Amino acid sequence: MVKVKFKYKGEEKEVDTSKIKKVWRVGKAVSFTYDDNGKTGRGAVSEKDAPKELLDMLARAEREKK
DNA sequence: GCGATCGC
DNA sequence: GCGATCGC
Repeated sequence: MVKVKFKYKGEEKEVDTSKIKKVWRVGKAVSFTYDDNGKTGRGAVSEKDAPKELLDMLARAEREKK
């Protein structure tokens, strides 16, 4: 499958892109929210660390219209 | 500070 | 409403 590896307040997680909910660019980073077993988690990676799948999801988000 | 959110 | 949070 495709997991994104990231750090958040220490906890170095690696979430299934299928659990990613929203993705957006903040500066040169790719930020996102994800389903964290019911809660909404937050993560961000540098673009070089972002697997293509996440960048595909980002491009999809970037094409969204009103 | 940028986006966007959570968690308070 | 905003600090923390991520990368930078």
